[PDB]
Amino acid sequence: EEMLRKAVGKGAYEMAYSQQENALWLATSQSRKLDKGGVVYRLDPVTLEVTQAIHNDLKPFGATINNTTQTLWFGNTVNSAVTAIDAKTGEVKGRLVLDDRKRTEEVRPLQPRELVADDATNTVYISGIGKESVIWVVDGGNIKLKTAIQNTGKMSTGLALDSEGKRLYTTNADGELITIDTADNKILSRKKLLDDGKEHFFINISLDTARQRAFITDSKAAEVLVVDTRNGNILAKVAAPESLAVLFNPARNEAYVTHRQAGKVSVIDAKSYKVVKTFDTPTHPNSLALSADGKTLYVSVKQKSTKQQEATQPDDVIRIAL
Amino acid sequence: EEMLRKAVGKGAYEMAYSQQENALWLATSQSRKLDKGGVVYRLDPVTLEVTQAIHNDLKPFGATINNTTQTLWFGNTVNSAVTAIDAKTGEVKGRLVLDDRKRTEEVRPLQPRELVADDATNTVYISGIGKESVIWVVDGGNIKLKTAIQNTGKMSTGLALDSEGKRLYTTNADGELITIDTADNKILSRKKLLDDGKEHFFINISLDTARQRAFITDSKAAEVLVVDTRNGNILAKVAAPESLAVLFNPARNEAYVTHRQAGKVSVIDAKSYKVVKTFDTPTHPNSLALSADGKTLYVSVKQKSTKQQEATQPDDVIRIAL
DNA sequence: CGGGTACTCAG
DNA sequence: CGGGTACTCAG
Repeated sequence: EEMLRKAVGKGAYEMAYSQQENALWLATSQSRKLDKGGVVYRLDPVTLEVTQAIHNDLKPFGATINNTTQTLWFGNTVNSAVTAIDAKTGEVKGRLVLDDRKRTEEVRPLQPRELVADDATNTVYISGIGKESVIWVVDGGNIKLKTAIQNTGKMSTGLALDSEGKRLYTTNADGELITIDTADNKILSRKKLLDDGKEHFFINISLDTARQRAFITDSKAAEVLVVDTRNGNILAKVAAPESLAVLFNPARNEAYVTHRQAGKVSVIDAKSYKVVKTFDTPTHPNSLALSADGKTLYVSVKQKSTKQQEATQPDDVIRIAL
Repeated sequence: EEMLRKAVGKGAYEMAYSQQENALWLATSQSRKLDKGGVVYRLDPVTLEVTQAIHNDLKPFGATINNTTQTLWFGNTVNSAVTAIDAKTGEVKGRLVLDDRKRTEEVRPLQPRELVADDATNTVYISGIGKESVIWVVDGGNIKLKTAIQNTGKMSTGLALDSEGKRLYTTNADGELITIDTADNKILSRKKLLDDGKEHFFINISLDTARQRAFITDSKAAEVLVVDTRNGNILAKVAAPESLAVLFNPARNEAYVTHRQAGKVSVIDAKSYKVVKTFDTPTHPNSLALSADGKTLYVSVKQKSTKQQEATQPDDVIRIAL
């Protein structure tokens, strides 16, 4: 039983793991006022040492990997764009702006948040957030846009994919869960999960296609929801601090959840729907990543850092031996 | 017709003029994060050149002069204390703490705001502000406290004196005007000047004993009030920006008023009760002072300066040829 | 996207 | 004294 916490860089965010390359990648936006653009770090799965540092014109935040084409996709939040990088060589394949509009007092260009790649059809799904969000469907072949699934709602940040079942889910700040047919990119349905009049922001969603379950986090409630991907019925409400990121682990039938303010990572037993362990990870745990065999959990951890009183220390990645 | 604006120091506040010494004194608290204590500057009445700089252990804010004893009295706001300085030599005679309690989560030691000296009886009246203000009556002879007129109200900042009529007035944040017999230091009455349900903060009050009038400023209304010192009847409501400091000028039967945000100084004609002229004085005019013959007006002017983003420039004193 | 941090001789 | 500034990969 080990826990290795190692420093990597400033502005740590999401990661992506690759069995083929036997590597983990970390997206970092670097220093906010001192750096222009950012860096995607290739880290050793065991020692967490940086084995490669990829410099990017645009700051990378969200990440995902297409295991078939061994291509990493990074969301460039502050530049409303997405980046493609070849995992094998670390070369920037190219970028595609998802919203060129200029920020004014009457316009908020949508910004990418989460990314999911359908290995089977080499498609990249990107959630574009704003007052009225969307879901850009990008072609991983030429890096050009195919279409923009409209009306996903307010701050529709969450995004999960069932490649085989051709179902693409997304959660939002309207307390909705939205199911989408990937075959025609059309919304099949949307249900308001809870109805206790309270405010709910379902930031993220991870799937367990095997049982057609979906683990959804809440940033405004102290409970992670487990939903039936077929009818949106609540299958369980796990008690935990307000959640952020969530990742389901088929190999151990359990889900990990990051609690930003709490500075904790929760281990939910997907059989009993009970928090069986809590990893203490201050200051602000951010994203999660799993080794191909689901034996190792990777957590990115951000330093306390106001955007007026920036952190002088680099963020860390915590490798946990599950 | 001239207007001379000259730099003096950081943290400018109140002034005091002396016919005998033919000088103006400016109280400055100096730099907020860089300086401990402050400086009282002796300035030439014409050129505004600093002819003497008095260093003080405690930062001076409010000021007043006892023309009989040629003694300057300075309120040390942040140290709940008052300072006596000999105008002739510039020597610090001594200090008297007006509230030694220590700042905690349940205690706000009262802080001196305004000061007035009764030349006839060598007494110094000091308004001590807080949730429930008071008025310290200090003995200008030994610098020891005589008593503390209690219950002046919430933020009873204003303070004026009719030495001959043994009447001491004070205004507060409860919209009250309070009359006090200096003979027994007892409150004779208190009236809520306006009754329009609106919030009123009568920050300052200057008197025209000759006609038993009182010019009172309002920091929450765009109108300076003129009151009858005998019955608190509104004698006039002059239209002007929200006011701060106010000074009546017997010699020209007019009153000057400082409008902090407005960056203006208003000249109110005390015969017609009309603003007959407005001196443009940005950024933040603070206090007023008059030459013994009421021919010259002196305004202290503070630079824009947040207490997190301090001003790099020193404040100015504007000498106006009325 | 639309309203809570610390300030204060400010009101 | 007791509630409005600018932040934002935050919720």
